[PDB]
Amino acid sequence: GASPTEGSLTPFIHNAFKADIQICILDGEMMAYNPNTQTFMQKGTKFDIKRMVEDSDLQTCYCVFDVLMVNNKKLGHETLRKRYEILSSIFTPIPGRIEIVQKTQAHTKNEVIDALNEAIDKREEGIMVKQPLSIYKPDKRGEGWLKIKP
DNA sequence: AAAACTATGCATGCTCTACTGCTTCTGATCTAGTCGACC
Repeated sequence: GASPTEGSLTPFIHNAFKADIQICILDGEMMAYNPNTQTFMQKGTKFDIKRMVEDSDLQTCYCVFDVLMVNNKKLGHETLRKRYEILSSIFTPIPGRIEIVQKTQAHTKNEVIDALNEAIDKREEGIMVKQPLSIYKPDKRGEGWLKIKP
């Protein structure tokens, strides 16, 4: 949906943005949410989030992890911490339709292994790590973002 | 009493209108495969 009147995810989150924010760019991941369990349907069997069938009870959820512009302010060159803080003041999350990915501060390896073990326990792919001072470099790989899997 | 004209019933041919069977076109359904984009 390109307008609040008609869409599959936008008609519900039109009014989820604080009044001050008028121009806003966000980056995130789109996934499928099962409400009867209140759990995210892991990608794979029984559904594709690209061409979901209307009759299905599953719905679309947007998990945000970055902001690149708010009220004609260019946040590309700022540090990750600042972008996170500004992101916290964009929308009031409304579970099931738009959310912010939680990030935990960690400064030891035991924490990383604990997180990976817990992720495997919750049947997730893995865990990723972000450098607090990393800048957004479009199209580049392995600059401030790292991923870890079993 | 005999001959000529006319009426009516039936035979014959032709043409026109139902009803059954064969062939071909169209529509609806299923099954198999292809393309888009992502991960």
